[PDB]
Amino acid sequence: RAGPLQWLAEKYQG
Ligand SMILES: *CCCCC*
Repeated sequence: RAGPLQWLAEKYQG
């Protein structure tokens, strides 16, 4: 995970 943020953004929008 070269940027632990994208997955959180997806998670929030879900
Ligand atoms: C990075 C994913 C953002 C989707 C709303």
